[PDB]
Amino acid sequence: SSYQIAVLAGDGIGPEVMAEARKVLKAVEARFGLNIEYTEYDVGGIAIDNHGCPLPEATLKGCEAADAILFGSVGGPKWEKLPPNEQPERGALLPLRGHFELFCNLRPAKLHDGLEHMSPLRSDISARGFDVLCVRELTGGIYFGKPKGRQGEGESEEAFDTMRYSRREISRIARIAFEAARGRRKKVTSVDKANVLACSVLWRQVVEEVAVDFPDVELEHIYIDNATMQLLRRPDEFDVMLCSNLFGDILSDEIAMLTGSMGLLSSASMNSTGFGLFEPAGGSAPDIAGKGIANPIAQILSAALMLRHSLKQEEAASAIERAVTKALNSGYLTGELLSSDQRHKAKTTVQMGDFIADAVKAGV
Amino acid sequence: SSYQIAVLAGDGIGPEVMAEARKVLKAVEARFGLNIEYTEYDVGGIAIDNHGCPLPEATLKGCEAADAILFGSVGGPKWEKLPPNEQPERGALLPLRGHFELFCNLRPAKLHDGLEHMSPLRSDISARGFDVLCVRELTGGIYFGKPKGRQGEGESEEAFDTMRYSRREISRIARIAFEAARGRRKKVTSVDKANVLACSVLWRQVVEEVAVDFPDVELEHIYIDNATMQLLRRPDEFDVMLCSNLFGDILSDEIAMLTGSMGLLSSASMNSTGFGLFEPAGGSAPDIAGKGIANPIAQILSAALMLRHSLKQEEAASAIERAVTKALNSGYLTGELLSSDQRHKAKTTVQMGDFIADAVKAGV
Ligand SMILES: CC(C)[C@H](C(=O)O)[C@@H](O)C(=O)O
Ligand SMILES: CC(C)[C@H](C(=O)O)[C@@H](O)C(=O)O
Ligand SMILES: [Ca+2]
Ligand SMILES: [Ca+2]
Ligand SMILES: [Cl-]
Ligand SMILES: [Cl-]
Repeated sequence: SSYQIAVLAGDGIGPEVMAEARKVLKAVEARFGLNIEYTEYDVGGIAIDNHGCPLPEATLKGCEAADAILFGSVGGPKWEKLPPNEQPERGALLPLRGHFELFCNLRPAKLHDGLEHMSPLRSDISARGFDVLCVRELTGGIYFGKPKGRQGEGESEEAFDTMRYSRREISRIARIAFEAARGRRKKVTSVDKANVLACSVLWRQVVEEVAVDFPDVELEHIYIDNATMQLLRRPDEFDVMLCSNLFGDILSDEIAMLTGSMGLLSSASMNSTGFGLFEPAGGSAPDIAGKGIANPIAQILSAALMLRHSLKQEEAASAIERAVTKALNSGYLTGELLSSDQRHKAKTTVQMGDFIADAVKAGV
Repeated sequence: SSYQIAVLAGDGIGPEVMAEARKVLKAVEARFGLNIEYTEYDVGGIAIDNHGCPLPEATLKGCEAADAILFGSVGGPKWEKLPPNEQPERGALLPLRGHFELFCNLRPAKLHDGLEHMSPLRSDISARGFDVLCVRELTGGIYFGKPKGRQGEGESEEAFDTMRYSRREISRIARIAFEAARGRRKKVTSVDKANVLACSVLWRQVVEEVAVDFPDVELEHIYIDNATMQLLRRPDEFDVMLCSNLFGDILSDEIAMLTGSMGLLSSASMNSTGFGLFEPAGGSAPDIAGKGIANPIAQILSAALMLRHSLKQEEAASAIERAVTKALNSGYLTGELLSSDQRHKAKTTVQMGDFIADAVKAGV
């Protein structure tokens, strides 16, 4: 009836950009007639400080009661001193994905008109633009495969991780990729290492089995090392890229960096009911936190992805997207999007949130 | 006494660039007084055509009798139609590495003075230059780990690959990295995914144990997804990067692409006796083969790495390196290194080989 959203702002700039996303959602709630209730829970570094662990039981139970999780960012210097297997990022994210079976990660990345110059690519490559959606399988492969651990002592002590995938796991994430490519430029590029990995031989086989249901979509396969190179030369020739868990982690981040604009990038991680966790692509930026400098666009577009995919409110989702476009093309830019001779034109976190919420209210 | 080299030219441009490397080696043999004998063996696509498999027994036995393998390139359209697990590249390279225990791969990559413009990076990043040596562990981890295979049928059919590393395996490749960083800029960046993988937790632990023998070398650790991004922003801040097998495959290729000059790049894969296989970093380029267009520099620098690391002939190795530098700075460039208004200034494969061999003879 009423929608229930668990709000997990986390660490660093999380809370200050989350405030702007809630301001924009308030404008959307009024314009479209939606009744949404929000509960806040601690997660990450702040949860370690307040509760002794990065994902408290009360937080986990709170997400169980919600229709979606609007997530900020976790991690920072303070806890970067604990062993990597106890740090807040992995400690919050891996159990949330496992617990809610969030097998599908979508990370849309594009070069926005007029910001091509921020990409680290040579200017004649970035002038061509790109628009790539990465679909990454998030609950299988080597992240959760067993056995995992270590045995032995001294020189012969060894550690082991198992990459495992079943046909059922590959076909469900491949179907999402093909369905997405239909709505875009009808091309899926599947990324694997089938010259070495048994998992990748199965991957490429099952992706070709799925392809028969999508005769209008072009399928190509590429090895992961070749993909990491080709994205530097012709990123405009990719449309949907479909990846297993580890290869998707690497490639989605490489493509995010090639935009030069990580403050604009959001991520959705969903299960088959469309419950999901929506978060900015970038990190907690603890050096700028509490200064009003942080770009809230990524957190605001996370809330748009959440309205579309979890709450099936397409019109509300696109109203936010258009309000963001209006900001970007009316010169409302934060400091990290400006060449530093432009730096004095930078808008603060709050001016961005006010502008975008006002544009939604105004009927954009 | 006499050195014995197995020559495995392979497919595509392999034979035409190998001819130039042998022409340059002939000049080195005369200038330094070295007696080297060469035997040629088929490998790759040509071996499939002549012998029915990509690594014939006679070839394998021939490499056993040699002091090093000078290797060209394998693979091409003709065989790209066989299953990926039967194609010539994996079919020649994985058993050669396993058989001879070639655990250490070195791939030096640098932006050469005056060719910065060919990099796909933005011009203000490539102007700063970079010079990164990738040390990749080549016989452990997920490439050769067991169990590997598949079980089950239908939707529940699954495939599995095991990533495994022992302390002994990590410490031997880490020692090479630290020893190399001493001779360069005294920094090792180790690349892992210790927030997820048991193998990476062990990796980072053992690398820190090795570090105690090298108090003058700075060590930092970085996650693989972060490394793939940071190489796009500050590649000048890395010196030696130390990687496990799969992460090294991805990162060494990303760095090769960032030079924009893969025709200049070579690779050494060695065991603890210093037997090795030396090859160009790039592929068989079957579209330009037999035209005299291909850049033989990578194959000539492979022969220099082979003289240095396998034959311990440092002076002969550096004479080749300097002859290459002389070519690059005397305008002897092949077509792929020229902006296509310059295209008519391109030298052919043979003019390059003649120039470099003549420079070695002249006492460069
Ligand atoms: C924190 C880490 C486990 C995580 C991952 O590897 O999935 C992060 O890199 C990401 O991409 O969301
Ligand atoms: C052909 C393939 C097995 C090989 C690898 O993955 O090592 C190649 O990509 C390389 O980098 O030499
Ligand atoms: Ca990542
Ligand atoms: Ca490779
Ligand atoms: Cl995986
Ligand atoms: Cl590995």
